[PDB]
Amino acid sequence: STGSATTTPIDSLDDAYITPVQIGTPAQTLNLDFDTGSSDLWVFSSETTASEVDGQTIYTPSKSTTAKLLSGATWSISYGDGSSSSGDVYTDTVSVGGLTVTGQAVESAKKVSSSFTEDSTIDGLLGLAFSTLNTVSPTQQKTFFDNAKASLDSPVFTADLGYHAPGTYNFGFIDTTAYTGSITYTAVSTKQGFWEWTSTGYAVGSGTFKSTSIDGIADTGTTLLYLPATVVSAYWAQVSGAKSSSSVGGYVFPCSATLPSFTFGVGSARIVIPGDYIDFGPISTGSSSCFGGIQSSAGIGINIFGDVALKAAFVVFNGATTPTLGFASK
Ligand SMILES: CC[C@](C)(CN)N1CCOCC1
Ligand SMILES: CC[C@](C)(CN)N1CCOCC1
Repeated sequence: STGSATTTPIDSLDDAYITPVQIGTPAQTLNLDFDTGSSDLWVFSSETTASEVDGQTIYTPSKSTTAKLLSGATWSISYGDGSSSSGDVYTDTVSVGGLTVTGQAVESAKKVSSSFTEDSTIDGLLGLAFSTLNTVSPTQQKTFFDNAKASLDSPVFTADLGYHAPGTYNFGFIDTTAYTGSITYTAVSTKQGFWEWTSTGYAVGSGTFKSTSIDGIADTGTTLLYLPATVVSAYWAQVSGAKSSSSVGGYVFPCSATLPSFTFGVGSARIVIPGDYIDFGPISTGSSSCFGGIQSSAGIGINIFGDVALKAAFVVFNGATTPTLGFASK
């Protein structure tokens, strides 16, 4: 089997991407944030505290003839931005772009933090990291990918995120028309439950490539690119007027600037992030100070190749017995 679904930026800054997902019988279609940095499939639901729902589409298990309460199972997640959610668990039929999994754990939110409530466009998350990070207790549950894997033509999914445009998540096959050149594969460590890999270095604009190992995770659920302070300083040093602002919480730059590209290494290959991808617009409405798309990971404990980086590439998440990551230009 295979599946193919279009993923769409939620706003004009590509803050996140939503992908339609069919849950239950008859289908209830929710727009989920596919997140390769977490491993829970959780949704706004009929059980969510009413005051904590603000425009989201909800999953109503009682209207699904295939939904079954997973007795005694609860979940609770606290992401790395203070946001959180928790609730109970059903198993139900879940389909993505024509690919169907029966008995998928669907985590129904009883509570969500304000940061999720405010995102009216995101009806939940579909985690695509390793199932070892799944928060369901007392019996940990598998991701959609993990459940689908054996049935797939090939045990892979790919992320093809667009810049200010729709893109594609494919399951079970590589679309060889969706990228240029070849795919460079690189080793993955699953020890932290992430798609964790090591970049071979970077360049700023037309500058010389610096060979240096940078460990990090491929995370479709993070907006920006978080890298070591040395790397980030080197980048923003090339932008007149750029500075790290403690009050804003990162590097800012004059909105009138044209940004340099940023290149990262994948083995001997190179992925170029165009400068425009690194512009996340005014810090507040009407401001001429703009927020940078490359930020320091110093306060995080891990480097994160989020959407800023990933949308510059065609990315293969290879779930073979020994997982690997593939990157191609596009
Ligand atoms: C998780 C909440 C958060 C960070 C903030 N409301 N969203 C912002 C929009 O893009 C998805 C993530
Ligand atoms: C991801 C960047 C983010 C959170 C997008 N809403 N902002 C931060 C503040 O300056 C403008 C950009």
